[PDB]
Amino acid sequence: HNMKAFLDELKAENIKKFLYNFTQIPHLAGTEQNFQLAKQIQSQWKEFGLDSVELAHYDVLLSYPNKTHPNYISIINEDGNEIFNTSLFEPPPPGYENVSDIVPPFSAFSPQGMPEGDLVYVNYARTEDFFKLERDMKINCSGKIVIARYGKVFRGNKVKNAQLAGAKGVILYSDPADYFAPGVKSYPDGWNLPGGGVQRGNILNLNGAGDPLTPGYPANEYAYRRGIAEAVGLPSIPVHPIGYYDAQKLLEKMGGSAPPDSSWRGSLKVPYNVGPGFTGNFSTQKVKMHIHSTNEVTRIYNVIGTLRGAVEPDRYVILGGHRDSWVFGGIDPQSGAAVVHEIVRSFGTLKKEGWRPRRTILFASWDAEEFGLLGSTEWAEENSRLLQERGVAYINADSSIEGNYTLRVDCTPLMYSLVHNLTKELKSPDEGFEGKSLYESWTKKSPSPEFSGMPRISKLGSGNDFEVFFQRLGIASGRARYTKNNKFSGYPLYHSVYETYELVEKFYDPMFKYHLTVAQVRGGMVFELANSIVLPFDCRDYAVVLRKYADKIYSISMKHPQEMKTYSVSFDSLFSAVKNFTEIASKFSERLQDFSNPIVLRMMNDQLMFLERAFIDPLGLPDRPFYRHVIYAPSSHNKYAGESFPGIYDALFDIESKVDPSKAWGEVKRQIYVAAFTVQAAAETLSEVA
Amino acid sequence: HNMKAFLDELKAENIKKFLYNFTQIPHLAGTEQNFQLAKQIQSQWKEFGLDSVELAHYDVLLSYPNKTHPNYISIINEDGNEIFNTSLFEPPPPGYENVSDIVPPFSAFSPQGMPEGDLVYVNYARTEDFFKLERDMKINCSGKIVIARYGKVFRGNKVKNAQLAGAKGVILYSDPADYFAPGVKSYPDGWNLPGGGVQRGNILNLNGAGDPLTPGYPANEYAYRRGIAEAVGLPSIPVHPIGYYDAQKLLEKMGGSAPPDSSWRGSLKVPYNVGPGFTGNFSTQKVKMHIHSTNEVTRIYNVIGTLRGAVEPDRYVILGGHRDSWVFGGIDPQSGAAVVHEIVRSFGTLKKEGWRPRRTILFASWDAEEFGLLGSTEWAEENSRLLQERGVAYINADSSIEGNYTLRVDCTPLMYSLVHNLTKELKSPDEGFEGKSLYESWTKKSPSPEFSGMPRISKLGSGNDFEVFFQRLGIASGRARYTKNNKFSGYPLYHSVYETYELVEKFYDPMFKYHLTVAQVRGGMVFELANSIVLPFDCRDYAVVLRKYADKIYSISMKHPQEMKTYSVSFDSLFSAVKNFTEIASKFSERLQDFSNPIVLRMMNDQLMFLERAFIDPLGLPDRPFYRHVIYAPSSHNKYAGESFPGIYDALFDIESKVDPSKAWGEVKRQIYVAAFTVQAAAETLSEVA
Ligand SMILES: *[C@@H]1O[C@H](CO)[C@@H](O[C@@H]2O[C@H](CO)[C@@H](O[C@@H]3O[C@H](CO)[C@@H](O)[C@H](O[C@H]4O[C@H](CO)[C@@H](O)[C@H](O)[C@@H]4O)[C@@H]3O)[C@H](O)[C@H]2NC(C)=O)[C@H](O)[C@H]1NC(C)=O
Ligand SMILES: *[C@@H]1O[C@H](CO)[C@@H](O[C@@H]2O[C@H](CO)[C@@H](O[C@@H]3O[C@H](CO)[C@@H](O)[C@H](O[C@H]4O[C@H](CO)[C@@H](O)[C@H](O)[C@@H]4O)[C@@H]3O)[C@H](O)[C@H]2NC(C)=O)[C@H](O)[C@H]1NC(C)=O
Ligand SMILES: *[C@@H]1O[C@H](CO)[C@@H](O[C@@H]2O[C@H](CO)[C@@H](O)[C@H](O)[C@H]2NC(C)=O)[C@H](O)[C@H]1NC(C)=O
Ligand SMILES: *[C@@H]1O[C@H](CO)[C@@H](O[C@@H]2O[C@H](CO)[C@@H](O)[C@H](O)[C@H]2NC(C)=O)[C@H](O)[C@H]1NC(C)=O
Ligand SMILES: *[C@@H]1O[C@H](CO)[C@@H](O[C@@H]2O[C@H](CO)[C@@H](O)[C@H](O)[C@H]2NC(C)=O)[C@H](O)[C@H]1NC(C)=O
Ligand SMILES: *[C@@H]1O[C@H](CO)[C@@H](O[C@@H]2O[C@H](CO)[C@@H](O)[C@H](O)[C@H]2NC(C)=O)[C@H](O)[C@H]1NC(C)=O
Ligand SMILES: *[C@@H]1O[C@H](CO)[C@@H](O[C@@H]2O[C@H](CO)[C@@H](O)[C@H](O)[C@H]2NC(C)=O)[C@H](O)[C@H]1NC(C)=O
Ligand SMILES: *[C@@H]1O[C@H](CO)[C@@H](O[C@@H]2O[C@H](CO)[C@@H](O)[C@H](O)[C@H]2NC(C)=O)[C@H](O)[C@H]1NC(C)=O
Ligand SMILES: *[C@@H]1O[C@H](CO)[C@@H](O)[C@H](O)[C@H]1NC(C)=O
Ligand SMILES: *[C@@H]1O[C@H](CO)[C@@H](O)[C@H](O)[C@H]1NC(C)=O
Ligand SMILES: *[C@@H]1O[C@H](CO)[C@@H](O)[C@H](O)[C@H]1NC(C)=O
Ligand SMILES: *[C@@H]1O[C@H](CO)[C@@H](O)[C@H](O)[C@H]1NC(C)=O
Ligand SMILES: *[C@@H]1O[C@H](CO)[C@@H](O)[C@H](O)[C@H]1NC(C)=O
Ligand SMILES: *[C@@H]1O[C@H](CO)[C@@H](O)[C@H](O)[C@H]1NC(C)=O
Ligand SMILES: O=C(O)CC[C@H](CP(=O)(O)O)C(=O)O
Ligand SMILES: O=C(O)CC[C@H](CP(=O)(O)O)C(=O)O
Ligand SMILES: [Ca+2]
Ligand SMILES: [Ca+2]
Ligand SMILES: [Cl-]
Ligand SMILES: [Cl-]
Ligand SMILES: [Zn+2]
Ligand SMILES: [Zn+2]
Ligand SMILES: [Zn+2]
Ligand SMILES: [Zn+2]
Repeated sequence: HNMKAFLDELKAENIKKFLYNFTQIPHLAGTEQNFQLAKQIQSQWKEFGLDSVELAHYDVLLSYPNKTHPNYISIINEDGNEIFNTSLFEPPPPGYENVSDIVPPFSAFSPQGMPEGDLVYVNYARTEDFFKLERDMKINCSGKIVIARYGKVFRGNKVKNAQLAGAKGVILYSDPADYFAPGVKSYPDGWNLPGGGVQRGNILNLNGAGDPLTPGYPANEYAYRRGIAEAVGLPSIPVHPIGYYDAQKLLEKMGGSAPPDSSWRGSLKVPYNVGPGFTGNFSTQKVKMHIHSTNEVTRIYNVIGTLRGAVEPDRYVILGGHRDSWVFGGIDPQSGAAVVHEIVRSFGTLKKEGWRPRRTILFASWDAEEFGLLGSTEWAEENSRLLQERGVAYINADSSIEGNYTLRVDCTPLMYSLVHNLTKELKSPDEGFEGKSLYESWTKKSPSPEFSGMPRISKLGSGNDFEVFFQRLGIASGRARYTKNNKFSGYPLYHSVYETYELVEKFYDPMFKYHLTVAQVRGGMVFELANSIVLPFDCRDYAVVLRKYADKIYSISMKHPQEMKTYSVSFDSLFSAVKNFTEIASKFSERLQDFSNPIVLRMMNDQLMFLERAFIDPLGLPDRPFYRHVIYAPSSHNKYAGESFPGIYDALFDIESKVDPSKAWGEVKRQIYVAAFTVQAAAETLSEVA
Repeated sequence: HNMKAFLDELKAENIKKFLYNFTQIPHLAGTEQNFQLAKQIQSQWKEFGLDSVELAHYDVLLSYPNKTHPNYISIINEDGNEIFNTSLFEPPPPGYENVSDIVPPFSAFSPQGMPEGDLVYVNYARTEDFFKLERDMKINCSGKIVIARYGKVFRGNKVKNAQLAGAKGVILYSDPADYFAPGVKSYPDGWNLPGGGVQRGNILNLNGAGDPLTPGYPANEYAYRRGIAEAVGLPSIPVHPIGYYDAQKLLEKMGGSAPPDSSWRGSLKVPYNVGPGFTGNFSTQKVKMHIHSTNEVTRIYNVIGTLRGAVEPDRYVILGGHRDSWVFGGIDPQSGAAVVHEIVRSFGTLKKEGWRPRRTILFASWDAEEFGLLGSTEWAEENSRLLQERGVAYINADSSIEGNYTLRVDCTPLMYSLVHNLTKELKSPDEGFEGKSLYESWTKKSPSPEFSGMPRISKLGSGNDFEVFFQRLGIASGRARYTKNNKFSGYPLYHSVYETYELVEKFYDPMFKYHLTVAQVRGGMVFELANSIVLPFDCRDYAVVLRKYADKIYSISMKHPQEMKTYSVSFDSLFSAVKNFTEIASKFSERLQDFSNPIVLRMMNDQLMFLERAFIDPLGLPDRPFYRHVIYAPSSHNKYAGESFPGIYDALFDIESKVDPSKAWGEVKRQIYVAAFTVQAAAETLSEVA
């Protein structure tokens, strides 16, 4: 009963069976079908061997189209005739066409409205696209309808950016440049997005809050709710997504200025003129949106399974991923959920033979992840005192595949050594690496930009259920999946009705060998975290990255040498703290090596568990109280991306444009002090205790 | 080497020697004399046997009079002649008269100014005194100078109340009604306040922030400081304290309305007319203040001694009290500091014989307590991550005596059983209880209002160095001292130049037997907390008080039955949570009794240590982010008093006067939900862990 026993028990054939079982009907959050699947998983996890399996339910704000009053966009002529209408539904894939309850494309949490106006094209609607338009091209978006292509950043960041530019509506569309790979056919005959395909998705800006109505507290039976006008994160302008057939019709008539450069041109046979409005002949036509979706408080259900630890039952290692999908969820999330189900089955097989892990393992099937990480966040709000005093680590398990090229890992530096060591022990599933390790294929295909013979491991931001555990509570977190060779844009059929079981079985992973490889990485990590006598964290790896992040933020500031002189902006404290951390971590690692004494063992493992916790500031980041980690936060310009020393980064961002430089540079210095203090305080938790 | 060995080593004669040694010269915070005493204590604690003894220094905002431009108040006639001036210094006591560096009476952190105007007399300047004046007597304080007597509430609350009433200055004075006990002589021939005596003290409203310039972060070498205009807690109007000879001169000419009732009359031979202004003949005379004190960033020094634990060195039991005094500090704080010094000596004697406590004991001599708990708060800000994951308990040690009548204990319910059990083992020092226990004398002289044959134990608010540990960080805290038979007003010579060694030795405790009794209670508590195998906390005692506090807050709300019907205000969730807590605590106590297993032992002791921690809300109380405990906070009307369910209490306070009842009652319901949620979450930390 060791790790090898556990890993050998995992089977590709079982992952395939579960994936098929989870993807026959839609499992939209708050629907009866999704509740039924929750009850099924609860049942099976009990049969598989877990000690306890419970549903934790909450009542949260969700959003749905109006079934009898469809959302659509028109071009309207000078007499108010709607001369072109976008589609009311995606053409269903073969053999489905008669499935009911497929939600039509919509942007969850869009307000209602029927705005009409002239279009402006804003590329990906990134912060820098809006700077280009407004500062360089001197185009004003105020009172316009903006059209933006999906890709590059989280869609909620686009809508926030459009709102602050003064837009009165936003139309999001999938351009073939970003969602149609050359030389591959459209679904059902390949994995590309057809012109009628549309990406669903929420457009909230919650900044970690969870349910819009109950920030800070679980949305239980007696919860006090904010009124809709005070809810967190809701957009103030209507938003709707469309496919590229419809986009072509809206973009083909565009006039005004030419695109400022080629990085603004997608692959449609149109000019990609920025506008505002249509060319001379159509100058009197307008665009009109019709959005009628409603927000409603709805019950959601998480399944929480416990396997009690034999030695340290009050230390929790958590494996979690979501169960709700926009439609069938063939990749997102069921390729992850199927992997979690097979991991639970394997741990339960060991348990039935009398084994128990050293620490407690909790398994979670989260609900309403697609509506803003609601299920994981509410549960973590409810259980925050247990998690912050007992939580060892959180390993996420959303989509296992988004390509079939190589491994993609994002995690805390504390898990770098664990990931390197485990992947060296695992077989590569890749063509041309038979008999080689996963570490070898991964390092070859995704080399570290910094180091020779090491793979890339990225930072954690947000955009998945680890967010509350890592950014709010400071629990060491990690994720691993197979990916493509567009990092933040999604695979072509992302959030479309075409993301089905057949997509996966025919085009992504017919032998389920990439799924199996991901189950071995996720399950391998959980097993080591839950069973290793000393926690498998290496504090020296945090010291290395802290120096890199300090160099990088210093370099950004140093683009403004005159201001650093004028305002006496010194990074000396932060480098001093990083030096101290490096020195203390080196000595702690010696003791961890040099130290039969279980209280000594519980003391050193507590120092390792609470090291991530030490990077939490209880006052949070500026205007984002639920992002409390001082080293990492989700980028203010792109929730999906992690940013390092975020409080200093945001103080410096676009600082040359601030009207009161004294005040702006004062705030940079404040954030340097907070960062240096927190690094030093984290270092001190690794000193001898008395 | 048991508790009896420890307690028998403590000697009254040693406490007397230390008290004399600490009270020969003033030890004002930020002065050279106070730094010298810090170095002396550091030296002696090393000689006494501690493992390490360090100075932790910070640079914080302090306040001092201007030596060449004295503060005083005048009555000024219509030509601007100052016809009466208050005193520039207190007449020094016998044998001192030539001591230098006695700071004259002033209100620390008063702004500078020379306001002149008509006087209004506002009794104790409590919230209810201002309601009486403004609502019932229809007197307007706007643009007036207010005169208030000390007593009943913290002086900073008086100044806040005067500021919000629109006052342009505040004069505080000591009335013989509150500071002259009938039948006792004035100092030097008894313990009463003479007419030239004046009470110093700060008038800040920091709400737990610590140094006004660095809220949230330690005021270390690289700290970023707020500008004075954004500092926390500073009064916006001048303030000055005077004795009752001077007060009589200002009050004797008062006109306008008569006092509304006898509870507004002190013991001076004056009418106690409320004003505004003087009677007809003097109606053209005004009062003029002259305040010239300055705020300045100044270095302060805490001494921190460590006695490393033999079994659990990463669990900290902390005994702390302050060292800075306004003048000689014969009671406040040196009667406490002398007791701490003798406790350290006793623990060091055991240590030199080879003993070590089970857990780590930290001993602290805090600086700048008199200027707003600055030293303890800054240190706790620096070390917050260690304290919140390792802090077992904090026992405070300010003044050991404020009378000689009986024991006065304020603590968390988790320490009630510990205090009852220890005091039953200790000998009473009281006249007529020879051969009886301390428990017996204390229960007889201070009976519980609730229970038969039990002593009174009060709630913790603020006004001393335990505040950051308990209200911000949620570490179980307690305090114990001898007291009089005016609870919040101070003994007569409080903060005056007359509070000397001779005061104590002649009038309070000539045999040092009350000091010895307090050293046995404080030291006894530390010894049990640091040495008991199971932590000596009883969670069932928290369950009992929670029900009492729930009944009480319900009763306040029920004065408004029509509004509770209209707005559907239910306390059902809170009573349900209190019921659950009672049930879970009962079962946890059974397991703690029923459970050789040290990991099981470390698990249960962690549940006990983290139970106080579970009452912390990371979002804090409304507009008071550093008061985070949901069951207790310092009263918003009197920092010295604890308030239970403070978030609900403040939502209900004066609610009949709010202009938007819907909104006001909405906030009561929000606070009930937060309280019920936090009680339930604390209960869940005592459930089986997995
Ligand atoms: C990294 O770790 C090191 C410890 O290994 C730690 O060093 C500490 O640095 C502080 C700040 O530099 C030192 O503070 C000094 O302390 C002495 C007393 O020991 C004071 O006299 C000093 O104050 C004088 O000098 C200042 C600067 O010129 C003046 O501004 C001031 O008015 C005084 O004249 C000063 O406070 C401290 O002694 C060391 N501790 C050591 C060496 O053990 C460093 O701070 C750590 N880095 C971080 C970011 O925490
Ligand atoms: C004190 O401890 C007890 C547990 O011993 C705990 O009881 C829990 O109370 C909640 C709230 O009352 C119960 O929640 C119910 O759960 C069921 C499913 O189990 C739901 O069907 C219920 O919802 C229906 O009914 C509601 C009320 O009429 C409707 O508003 C709703 O729309 C649904 O129709 C409801 O959510 C929960 O089951 C129990 N758990 C038990 C008994 O084990 C209680 O909450 C604790 N107190 C506090 C303050 O936490
Ligand atoms: C997914 O698999 C589950 C579990 O095997 C299936 O649910 C079971 O269906 C059988 C036969 O209809 C019932 O007797 C059981 O009660 C169900 N078990 C449960 C819910 O635990 C389910 O039919 C499969 N779903 C699909 C779409 O194939
Ligand atoms: C776009 O859809 C709109 C709404 O369904 C169509 O306009 C409606 O047409 C019907 C039938 O002619 C009328 O009775 C409604 O009053 C119209 N409603 C409007 C203008 O809001 C429109 O015909 C469609 N356009 C195209 C090109 O198909
Ligand atoms: C990853 O594996 C390496 C190589 O085995 C581990 O480092 C060794 O650990 C042993 C056991 O303490 C030491 O005696 C060796 O000196 C280490 N070798 C080194 C550092 O080169 C490392 O601990 C593993 N990382 C984990 C488990 O997180
Ligand atoms: C308080 O007691 C201390 C310690 O006994 C005295 O300080 C010592 O004084 C002697 C003789 O002057 C010196 O040789 C030592 O170096 C001092 N020891 C220290 C500072 O640790 C101090 O004199 C006493 N103070 C008063 C006012 O009586
Ligand atoms: C109260 O004190 C003030 C200030 O010291 C006294 O007024 C000063 O008196 C001297 C000497 O006569 C003058 O030179 C100053 O110009 C006065 N300054 C003022 C009015 O601000 C005043 O005499 C004192 N009053 C009493 C009753 O002693
Ligand atoms: C205070 O003392 C009482 C009486 O000794 C302690 O309660 C007893 O504890 C023992 C040891 O577990 C039990 O077997 C008895 O049944 C308890 N007696 C009771 C509850 O009446 C109590 O634990 C002490 N409190 C402390 C140390 O916090
Ligand atoms: C959906 O369609 C129409 C819009 O007015 C009507 O049937 C109903 O009010 C709508 N339902 C809502 C608002 O949820
Ligand atoms: C953008 O246009 C709106 C239209 O009225 C106007 O209010 C706003 O000032 C304009 N901003 C700039 C910078 O041109
Ligand atoms: C899976 O791998 C093969 C090998 O390169 C490739 O042809 C296929 O397109 C890949 N699938 C996806 C969806 O990338
Ligand atoms: C103290 O007295 C006078 C007031 O102007 C002058 O000597 C000096 O400025 C003052 N010192 C201060 C402001 O600290
Ligand atoms: C109190 O007096 C001031 C004096 O101008 C005035 O501004 C204020 O409105 C008065 N308030 C009441 C309630 O009388
Ligand atoms: C100390 O105790 C005696 C006995 O009642 C009393 O006379 C004396 O006033 C007390 N001291 C104080 C300061 O209360
Ligand atoms: O709201 C979020 O933070 C992300 C939700 C969801 C994450 P997933 O698509 O499940 O990866 C999305 O990006 O639309
Ligand atoms: O600022 C405070 O919270 C209290 C300081 C001090 C407490 P102490 O007099 O030392 O009891 C006072 O009440 O003036
Ligand atoms: Ca919530
Ligand atoms: Ca501070
Ligand atoms: Cl993932
Ligand atoms: Cl005290
Ligand atoms: Zn997902
Ligand atoms: Zn998704
Ligand atoms: Zn004191
Ligand atoms: Zn004091």
